[PDB]
Amino acid sequence: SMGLLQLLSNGTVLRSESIDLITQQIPFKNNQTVLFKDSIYHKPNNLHLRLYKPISASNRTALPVVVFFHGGGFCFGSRSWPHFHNFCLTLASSLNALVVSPDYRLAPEHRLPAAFEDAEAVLTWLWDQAVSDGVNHWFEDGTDVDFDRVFVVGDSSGGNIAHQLAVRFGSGSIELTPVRVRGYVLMGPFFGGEERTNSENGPSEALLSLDLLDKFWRLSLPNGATRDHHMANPFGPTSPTLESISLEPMLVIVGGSELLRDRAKEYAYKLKKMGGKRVDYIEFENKEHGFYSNYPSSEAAEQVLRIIGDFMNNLS
Amino acid sequence: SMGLLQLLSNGTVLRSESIDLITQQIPFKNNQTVLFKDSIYHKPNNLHLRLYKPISASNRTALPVVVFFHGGGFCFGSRSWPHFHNFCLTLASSLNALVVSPDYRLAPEHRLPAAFEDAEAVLTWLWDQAVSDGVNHWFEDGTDVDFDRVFVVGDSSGGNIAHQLAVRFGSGSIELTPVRVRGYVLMGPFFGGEERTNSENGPSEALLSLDLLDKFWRLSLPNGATRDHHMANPFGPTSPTLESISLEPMLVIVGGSELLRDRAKEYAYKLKKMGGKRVDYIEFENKEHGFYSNYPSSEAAEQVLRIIGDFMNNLS
Repeated sequence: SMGLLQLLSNGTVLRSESIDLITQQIPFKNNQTVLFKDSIYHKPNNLHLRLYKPISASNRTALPVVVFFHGGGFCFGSRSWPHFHNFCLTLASSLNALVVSPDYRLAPEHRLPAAFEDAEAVLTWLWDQAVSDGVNHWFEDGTDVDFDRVFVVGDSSGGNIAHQLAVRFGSGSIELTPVRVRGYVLMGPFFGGEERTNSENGPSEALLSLDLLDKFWRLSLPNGATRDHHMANPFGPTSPTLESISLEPMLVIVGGSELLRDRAKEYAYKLKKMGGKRVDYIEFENKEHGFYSNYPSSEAAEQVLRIIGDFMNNLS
Repeated sequence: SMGLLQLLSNGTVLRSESIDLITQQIPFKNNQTVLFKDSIYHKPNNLHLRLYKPISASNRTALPVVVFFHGGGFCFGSRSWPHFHNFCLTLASSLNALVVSPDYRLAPEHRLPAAFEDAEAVLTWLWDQAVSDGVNHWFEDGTDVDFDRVFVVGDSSGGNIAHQLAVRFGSGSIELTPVRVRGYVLMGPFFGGEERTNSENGPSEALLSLDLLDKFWRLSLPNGATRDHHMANPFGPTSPTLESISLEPMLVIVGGSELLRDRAKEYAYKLKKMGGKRVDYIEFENKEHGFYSNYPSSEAAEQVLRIIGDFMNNLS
């Protein structure tokens, strides 16, 4: 267990007998179809995104936009992975949204801030599309999109990416009218720090360990950097004062039993005291990293979707 | 994309707009609990397995045994991964079975036949347990297991492992009374060959590609070997004649659109003509590798479980 995949495949050992609640087969389940297609958003780096459209409400009303940024540790993952693809299927139909699911450059080959610059390129791409009526060539038929209703949803690495975007808009550095991101949703945000928090020193999860988190950062931050680099720690000797930045509504969703929990709560509560910041913090108890997407059938996964939808509906 | 994880994270590009059917939230879903624990089965190699027990029918009747061998390419994966853990949750409750979910040594560090020898060690472990009443210390409470009703379910690599076991029992080389494996279920069996089949030369899947399959074999077979090594190809210049081996009932389940489909059908139909071999072949159309576990909510996943249960019920 020295390489990432090896360490990931090393495995965790339950110290104790454990119980889980499983959902059984329902005979008359309900169906939606969802249309999906891939398009290159950044030709020099040959980066693709996938676009999703619920067929059902594409005839009903204009679709809000959810830019989903996948997880990993800035080191693995793809939109085309069934794990993430399936999550986006669920986002599209559950939220009734056009979903944008970009790939971004991964480390240790393309280290930070590649992902951050790629995430911007996605938004710029969206801007080009908005001001050129390219949504008609998005699919064989015609998509109606509300570019004034864009939301960024990030998992692990994507939650950091989301925060990176939230700062860049709030600082007034980037502006992409007619595109307006009305809200951010950081799910298990991948922040770091030289200092451990308590949760980080607490029990490993099924899959995430403190070793694995440090390995991600070692592979991802630029050479020489520490886990207090602003790109990892949003609040250390890090330039972002953020007390001046006007951030948009934000939702921090984390698992109760997860290593990142504490740093993600600190993040949330610091932003809440910086004022002018609608920042909710939601902790799902007994849940570890990725619960919403690892266990798509569970009460928690279903609840996460409803909360994000309510967050989005409140910003119209 | 030269390393495995990199190539896996490289991604696939839909050549075309595509549609998928998604299942929505049901408000009054049904629940089972399932108890699970980890135990080392092989101390020198510090290999763990996880044991699962549906709490519901542990008071009802003796539980059959399903040994689940996970996928990967003999190169990654763990029982503790939510992907596989969740599948086993589903196996346990859906089949009403004690499930045994072993880790095995992975390549390129421990190359074949490590997995095969580890799989045997799991069975031997089971034998020790059966003849020593260790099932009482399996969990805090008491488990009742039918060791005369053992079944081997393999995914990708585990399907090869399963076939490797099926030969070793059928050849009379290994015998573990009171344990009797009454059936094998190879799901997307990971066989290979220097020659491509048509499906192998056909379109990449979401995740599996022909490059990725060759990479698995390169990392997994012993140094110098070709994809026609018996450990990969069950029918080439490979010693197993198998026309003499008495194999037990077998079920080959594969996806219609998957690269391995053709080699897995050839396997099935060859065994059917070798006589004295109850070998069913089930192809799920429009489905790719791992459909049963990647898309746990789908009509196909649900159907796969029912077929395996019916196969198991027919051998009592």
